[PDB]
Amino acid sequence: DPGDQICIGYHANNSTEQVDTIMEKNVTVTHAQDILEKKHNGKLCDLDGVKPLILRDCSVAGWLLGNPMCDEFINVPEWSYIVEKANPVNDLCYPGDFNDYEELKHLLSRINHFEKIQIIPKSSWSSHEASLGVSSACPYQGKSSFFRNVVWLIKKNSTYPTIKRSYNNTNQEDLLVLWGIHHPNDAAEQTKLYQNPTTYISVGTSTLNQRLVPRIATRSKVNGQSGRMEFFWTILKPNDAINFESNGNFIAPEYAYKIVKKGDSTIMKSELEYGNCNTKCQTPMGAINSSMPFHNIHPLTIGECPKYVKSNRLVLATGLRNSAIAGFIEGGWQGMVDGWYGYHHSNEQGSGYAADKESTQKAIDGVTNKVNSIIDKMNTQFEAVGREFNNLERRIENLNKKMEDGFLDVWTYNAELLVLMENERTLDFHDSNVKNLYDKVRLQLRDNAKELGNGCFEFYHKCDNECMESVRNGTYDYPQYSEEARLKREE
Amino acid sequence: DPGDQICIGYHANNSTEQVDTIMEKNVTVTHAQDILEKKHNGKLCDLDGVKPLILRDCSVAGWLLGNPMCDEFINVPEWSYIVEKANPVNDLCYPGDFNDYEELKHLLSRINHFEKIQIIPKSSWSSHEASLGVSSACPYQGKSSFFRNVVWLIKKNSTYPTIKRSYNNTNQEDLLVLWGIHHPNDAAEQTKLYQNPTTYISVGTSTLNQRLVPRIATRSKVNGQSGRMEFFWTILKPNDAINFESNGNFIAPEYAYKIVKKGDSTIMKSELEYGNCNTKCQTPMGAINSSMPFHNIHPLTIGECPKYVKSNRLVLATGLRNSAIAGFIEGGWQGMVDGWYGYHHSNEQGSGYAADKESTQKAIDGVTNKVNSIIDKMNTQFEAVGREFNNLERRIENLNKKMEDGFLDVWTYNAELLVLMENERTLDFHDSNVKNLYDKVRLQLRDNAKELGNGCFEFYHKCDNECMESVRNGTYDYPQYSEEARLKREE
Amino acid sequence: DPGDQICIGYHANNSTEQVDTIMEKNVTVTHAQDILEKKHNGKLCDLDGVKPLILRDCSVAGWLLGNPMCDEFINVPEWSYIVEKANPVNDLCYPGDFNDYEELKHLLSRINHFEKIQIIPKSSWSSHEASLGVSSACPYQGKSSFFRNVVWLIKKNSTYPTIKRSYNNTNQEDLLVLWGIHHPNDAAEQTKLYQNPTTYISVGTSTLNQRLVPRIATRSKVNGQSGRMEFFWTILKPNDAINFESNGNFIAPEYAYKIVKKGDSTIMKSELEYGNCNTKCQTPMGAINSSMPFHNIHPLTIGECPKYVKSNRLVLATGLRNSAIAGFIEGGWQGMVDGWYGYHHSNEQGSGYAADKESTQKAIDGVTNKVNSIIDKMNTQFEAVGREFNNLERRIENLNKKMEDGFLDVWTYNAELLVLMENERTLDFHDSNVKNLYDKVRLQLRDNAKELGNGCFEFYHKCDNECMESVRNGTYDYPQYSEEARLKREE
Ligand SMILES: *[C@@H]1O[C@H](CO)[C@@H](O)[C@H](O)[C@H]1NC(C)=O
Ligand SMILES: *[C@@H]1O[C@H](CO)[C@@H](O)[C@H](O)[C@H]1NC(C)=O
Ligand SMILES: *[C@@H]1O[C@H](CO)[C@@H](O)[C@H](O)[C@H]1NC(C)=O
Ligand SMILES: *[C@@H]1O[C@H](CO)[C@@H](O)[C@H](O)[C@H]1NC(C)=O
Ligand SMILES: *[C@@H]1O[C@H](CO)[C@@H](O)[C@H](O)[C@H]1NC(C)=O
Ligand SMILES: *[C@@H]1O[C@H](CO)[C@@H](O)[C@H](O)[C@H]1NC(C)=O
Ligand SMILES: *[C@@H]1O[C@H](CO)[C@@H](O)[C@H](O)[C@H]1NC(C)=O
Ligand SMILES: *[C@@H]1O[C@H](CO)[C@@H](O)[C@H](O)[C@H]1NC(C)=O
Ligand SMILES: *[C@@H]1O[C@H](CO)[C@@H](O)[C@H](O)[C@H]1NC(C)=O
Ligand SMILES: *[C@@H]1O[C@H](CO)[C@@H](O)[C@H](O)[C@H]1NC(C)=O
Ligand SMILES: *[C@@H]1O[C@H](CO)[C@@H](O)[C@H](O)[C@H]1NC(C)=O
Ligand SMILES: *[C@@H]1O[C@H](CO)[C@@H](O)[C@H](O)[C@H]1NC(C)=O
Repeated sequence: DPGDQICIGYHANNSTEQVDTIMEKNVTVTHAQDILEKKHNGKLCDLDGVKPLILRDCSVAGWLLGNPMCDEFINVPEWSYIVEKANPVNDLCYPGDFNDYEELKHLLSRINHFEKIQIIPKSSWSSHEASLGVSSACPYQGKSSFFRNVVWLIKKNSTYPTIKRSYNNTNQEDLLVLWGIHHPNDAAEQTKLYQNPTTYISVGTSTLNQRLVPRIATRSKVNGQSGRMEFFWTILKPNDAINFESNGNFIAPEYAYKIVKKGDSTIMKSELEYGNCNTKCQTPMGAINSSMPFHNIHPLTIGECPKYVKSNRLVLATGLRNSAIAGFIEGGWQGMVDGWYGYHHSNEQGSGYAADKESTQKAIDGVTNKVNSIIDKMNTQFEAVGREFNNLERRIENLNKKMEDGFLDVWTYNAELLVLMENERTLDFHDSNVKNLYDKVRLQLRDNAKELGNGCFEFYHKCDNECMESVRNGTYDYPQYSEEARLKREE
Repeated sequence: DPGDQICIGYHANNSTEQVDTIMEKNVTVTHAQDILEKKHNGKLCDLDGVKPLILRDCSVAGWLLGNPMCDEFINVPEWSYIVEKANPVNDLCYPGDFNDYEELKHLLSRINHFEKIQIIPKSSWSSHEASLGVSSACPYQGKSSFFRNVVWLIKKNSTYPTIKRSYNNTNQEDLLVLWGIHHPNDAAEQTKLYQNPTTYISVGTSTLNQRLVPRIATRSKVNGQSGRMEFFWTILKPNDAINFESNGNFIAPEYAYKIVKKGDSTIMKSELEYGNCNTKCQTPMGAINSSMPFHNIHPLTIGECPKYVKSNRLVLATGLRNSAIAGFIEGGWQGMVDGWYGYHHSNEQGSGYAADKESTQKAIDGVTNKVNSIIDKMNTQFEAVGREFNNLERRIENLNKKMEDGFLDVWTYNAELLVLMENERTLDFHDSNVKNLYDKVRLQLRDNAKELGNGCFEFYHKCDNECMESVRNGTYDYPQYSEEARLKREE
Repeated sequence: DPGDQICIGYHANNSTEQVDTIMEKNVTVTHAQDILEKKHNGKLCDLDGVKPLILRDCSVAGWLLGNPMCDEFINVPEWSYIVEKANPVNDLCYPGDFNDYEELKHLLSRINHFEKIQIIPKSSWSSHEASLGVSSACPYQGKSSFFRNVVWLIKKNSTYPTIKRSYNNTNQEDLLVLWGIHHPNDAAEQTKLYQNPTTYISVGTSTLNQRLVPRIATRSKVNGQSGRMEFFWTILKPNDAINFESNGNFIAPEYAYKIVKKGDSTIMKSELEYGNCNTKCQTPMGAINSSMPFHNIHPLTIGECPKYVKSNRLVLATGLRNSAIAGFIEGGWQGMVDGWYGYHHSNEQGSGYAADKESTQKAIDGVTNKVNSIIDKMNTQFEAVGREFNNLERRIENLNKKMEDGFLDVWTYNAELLVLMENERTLDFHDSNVKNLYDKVRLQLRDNAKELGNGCFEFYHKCDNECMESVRNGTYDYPQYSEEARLKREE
């Protein structure tokens, strides 16, 4: 009238955070953690502390050959990736084609050292015209002009003597060398420009064995020209020489490029500002600080990135199902201001709440380990995802699409089910911890107290604050009170 | 003598449906659901409401050029995919080669609009022979003939003047244009056919810059010809012109094809009848209504398909382990005609079975949610799987095989373990629900009744049908009977 | 004083074997099994009972053409894969190129039958020089020499008549035929060697339609030659003929190769000894007997292999958490020398340990089934992983890298979490089995004994060894002792 009491119960709070499990939707929970990265900085950034190469309105081709309308950032000796606009304004001012263009973009995606040099001075042309090779297709300061890295040689007096030029690569580094051939409209143009009606370009290294022959066709005007310019490149290994021989139609090197190459990346299509940030993952829509194992921003990423996933939310339960003084069978305790599982007692020293420190620590460590495993076990490797295939490589681009789509389907499904399965395991862990605590107490107390059916025991003997602590400590001395208990019990 | 009784127990039935778990094989279960699609309709069907293109005995090449032995369905202005036989009877009647053939099949796999038109009338050949270009390799109505979409021009009198033809594309749509070159056997044939011993074909668009030259070799007879015909194509963008120039050996366009292209598919190898069905997934062996997330019919599918898996059965447990009146510790109740978990009682108003409505609904919703998650979380995207690589692309076909084989191994393993893990979780859920119901009752009754050890409680007081309902309702009033209970108990 | 007693408890031993779970690191456990293969035999071995082709210091090209410095194992009529060193010493002694080289290596990776034969005797050259075609680039026994499978024809007197040779393939098998063209340095060399200044090679089959033309360029010396030799191949189907015609610059077949092809493999880069072993999985670092579903040795494998994974350990718990006489609530029993779960009893016939045979068998079968599922459900297919793409195929090699890296990330993550999740399920199964055994006993004994709170019951009646067995058997007769129990109880 009335006896001393101890109750088992769990934490509750005012949280509205919701989570899904394999079996229940929209379960309200004490605390939750999102493992899906959804936030980008809306900028292009250095990658592992190396600037990109941003081509505002130029193609790689335009930029390499010196399309004179390409007003770009000139000096820039290394880069981690390249940014082009989808359809750049300035490409090949004089219409034509670039041989093995996509393989060269890929080779240039990421460069350790890049230094333009002069291999063949424009002034070294004594027996040909080095300053007439100019077109209204390639305008400079209003006047007709041409690509600035490469010379369109014309006949002098009425003569085009055979050209022979060797360049020996006396640098420490590989050289990227560029040249071209002119395909004219007809035999009149051919001889008006080069005198000789039948011409060739021959090029040789230790590797290269090339003979080019001009092609006449009747072609549509592009930039008001029916002619075409076709461009070619090689890498001249550090102790080799390249030997040019031509009769006509030769678009000669002036400037070449020293390059040092240490692994690849790709070409990103984006309209964004550079932003002086560093990052380990870049996206066409912005960079990411990538602690999380999953993201949903954009597929075409470069760096060490979370796995890309078709998903709005991946939320893990970390806390509990959120819902005298009755115990656990009736719901949670707002009064349990601290701890996850514990007690409410009432004796003659008064009443209150006490956390089970041991079982609460066990559980917080467990849930923290669960979240850290799901994050830390993720293998995260460098990759560069772009669209590097032209419109006669559609079968290979389709091969690339099945693979990308395949990994998206696998990661999306596996992340969704992983969250649903582990959410259900977590909520069931909390049920199992509460029920184990009740049994911890039931087994210590035996007949020295009575189960009230609501999560509480009423004692058959005076249990002061020290007896209470022994119960919470698992050190309750049953023999020391069996006598007193038995007397009140028999009655 | 004898006291009133309440028992906890679970549903049983006459089911022989078997399931596997991570720990036990061949467990008999109340109800189960297969998540592996195994049934096809044995037909080729429209795809998302668009007919295929079925080529009964023709190759794409034969069909485009008009091999005169190709007796196909003529009128057909759009299609979703193409069906060829493995080795079609009718290919190139006059032996030769088709330039970039596989890339063109891929481009034609799926077409929004397809309308043949005349660009160069057969009658517009005033100074050459338009009706002699005919071969016993290409038989029509018993008489010697040729491809019907393309003209084999021959010399007239003893003369082959230079041809110049422009066609300006004055249509709204892209044009697919086709032409060829004849490689003859020797210099006699060359001049017997074209008069001029040294010939070329030149072709120009805004894109194209082609010069073809015939090649003599000594070649084996094929369809009784040692000559070869080599074929070429381009897409003429809507405001461009194509310009032909030839000296000899020219196989001229007559008919070209207006095309509109909105995304790709592939070419399916199959021997099946069309069947007037629609579908969202087609297979070389039949279509599929694809609610399920997995199938085992065939890898080479087109559409939004289940994931392909090497597996005979993926069966999920949805029901229970299948096995006075004793309770749960002795097995299931055939008499529990309705509900999953519940009660059997006997008092002076009589005996019978009653379902625990609340815990049964909880569990049915849970299991239904589990099955719906495993199905609905599957990301399902359009894909087209074929064999599009020729016998000098074996390295790329091997790349495609590692990828396909890789996704099969991942999905097969993950589906098998997913079913085994969740089956074990489901059966353990049922054990946990039954044991919780027993404890729900044990905790309400306390000492007003005695545990019989078999899943039953014998009451120490008269419990009429209304007292019984309060127990099942969780509203049992212990104080209202503790008096009566205590008297029968002490004795 | 004192009463008979029965206790529930579990196996313990001196094991230090550690395991991780999703929630706890470094848990000590009774027994564990590694599912990660980490051991190789450091040798190259037959594959499914077929020898490899080991090229000690030769390239495939060198080996096919007969580079005279290639001192290899000569006779070898079938192989399962090819081994090259990274950069072989002996390649093309006379510098040049091999047309479609990588596709030919791939075709030759695995061969059912390989027999060299003579198609064109060196002696059958009556009107040309068959023994002058020799170079100081291609040294034999100190003297100048050449490739031994192929003849470098030179002019005789001062004449190079047109060559015409047919070879009809009168064998049962496909023929691999090899030829070349010589690109000389200048027009002097051209006529010094072949007399005729303007030359060609023409080659025809039912398939092939080739015309080769030599190319002059000014080229760097390689092996002290500025000339280049370019090589070509076809497969001559069993009833076809190949027809050669040349004017000059012809490197003629002498020997060709009968081949039978039944599926592909690849080319392995390795420095290892052959070792007379068989195997179903080979690695650049050694073979594997591949019972396990995962390995961490090397990615570039050939055969039916475990999945490659970035991981040091994948260890599964198979045993238990490892830790009067008190029962389970206080820890495990070293004395439980046999069985997993069971009993300790003490009556007047004496004390000791007894295994619960039924529940121990249930659990051992369960854990054995778990381990066997995780291993046996793995789909294991033939695959051949190499680096088959040249330095103008970098985009495709990058496509191959994303795919390989993608499957490594998926398998590594999924294996790690699979072990952590199932470890946690296994340890929780053991807790659940022990607690169920205690309740099995509590429910049989009811008030005929008292819970001591430590995992033990003290009986209220004499329980001899036969009464004890009925408890362990689940056949304990409560009525047969309720009388005796009640007397000692009331007191
Ligand atoms: C879950 O909650 C959201 C509201 O935030 C609601 O739109 C949704 O319909 C709820 N229920 C289910 C079953 O998804
Ligand atoms: C071209 O250059 C000068 C005339 O300015 C003359 O000496 C030379 O021979 C000229 N050649 C011809 C053939 O007109
Ligand atoms: C084709 O005709 C159109 C309309 O007459 C004209 O504008 C266009 O320039 C022509 N195309 C070419 C390249 O001549
Ligand atoms: C537990 O509680 C009792 C009573 O307060 C105290 O005397 C004892 O120091 C504690 N024992 C342990 C092992 O913490
Ligand atoms: C399971 O059941 C089938 C009979 O339907 C039988 O073939 C099989 O051997 C059984 N047992 C096991 C262990 O697979
Ligand atoms: C071919 O056509 C007619 C004869 O039918 C004649 O006028 C023409 O000049 C002929 N040409 C030759 C060179 O025979
Ligand atoms: C090769 O010889 C066979 C058998 O004599 C013959 O039937 C075949 O026609 C020949 N092949 C060619 C293309 O000449
Ligand atoms: C439960 O059962 C009792 C007894 O039949 C009934 O009076 C009461 O209406 C029910 N209570 C609830 C909350 O359903
Ligand atoms: C686990 O055990 C190893 C010693 O074998 C130790 O290096 C490691 O730090 C331990 N703890 C954790 C948290 O990894
Ligand atoms: C080459 O061979 C012999 C001389 O040994 C001679 O009969 C033949 O005509 C020679 N040809 C020439 C043109 O010198
Ligand atoms: C280039 O010059 C270097 C150094 O003078 C020389 O050794 C080398 O042979 C030259 N290369 C060629 C191929 O001439
Ligand atoms: C179990 O134990 C009792 C007592 O030893 C024995 O008589 C009986 O044969 C056993 N019963 C069964 C079903 O094994």
